[PDB]
Amino acid sequence: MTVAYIAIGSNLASPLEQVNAALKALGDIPESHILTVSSFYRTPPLGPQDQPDYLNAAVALETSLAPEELLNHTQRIELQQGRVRKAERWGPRTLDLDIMLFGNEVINTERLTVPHYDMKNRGFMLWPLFEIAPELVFPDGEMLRQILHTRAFDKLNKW
Ligand SMILES: Nc1ncnc2c1ncn2[C@@H]1O[C@H](COP(=O)(O)CP(=O)(O)OP(=O)(O)O)[C@@H](O)[C@H]1O
Ligand SMILES: N#Cc1ccc(CSc2nc3c(=O)[nH]c(N)nc3[nH]2)c(F)c1
Ligand SMILES: [Ca+2]
Ligand SMILES: [Ca+2]
Ligand SMILES: [Ca+2]
Ligand SMILES: [Ca+2]
Ligand SMILES: [Cl-]
Ligand SMILES: [Cl-]
Repeated sequence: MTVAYIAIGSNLASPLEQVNAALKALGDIPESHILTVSSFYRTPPLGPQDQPDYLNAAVALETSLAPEELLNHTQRIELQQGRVRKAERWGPRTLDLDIMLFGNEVINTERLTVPHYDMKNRGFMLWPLFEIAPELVFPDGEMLRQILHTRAFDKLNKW
């Protein structure tokens, strides 16, 4: 088994409902168990700002799936919760499940890049992660606590 850390976002179609439904679906992933769920945070949108605020959260998922098999399931869950691809870059969505980390693994396949390429720059990923995994060390040895101590991130508010 490995512990994967999954970021959750939603800003459409009742985010609290979407995220609660997603937690139920994440539990139903085979070869996998949720270990820890963060608080839910209400975050202003980064990138395009002409969209509703996000509900962001993080989950620790123990799994024996292959990394791309986990991606298969997270993509399925997003699609089954009505995620629709629009042309605009970084538009709003009913559900977004980003695989932040997959153990200590560095993965670079056609479909999957882990660690998530920008997570170390995103408070809405790092703060819920720290809530559930304060002792976390990245594959490159960087400590989560040190990033959050040293770098300026805006304070997050709970949902
Ligand atoms: N760590 C990861 N977690 C989830 N999907 C990933 C991934 N690494 C690569 N992908 C790929 O990312 C593709 C595009 O996903 P999108 O959800 O449209 C990007 P986004 O989440 O809106 O932006 P972001 O990656 O800047 O957070 C997926 O189809 C998937 O194949
Ligand atoms: N500068 C910036 C910047 C640009 C694009 C993205 C990726 S699109 C996106 N996803 C979320 C989310 O989950 N939460 C919140 N708050 N804002 C979001 N924006 C980004 F993150 C930051
Ligand atoms: Ca827009
Ligand atoms: Ca994302
Ligand atoms: Ca995504
Ligand atoms: Ca190739
Ligand atoms: Cl959507
Ligand atoms: Cl890393």
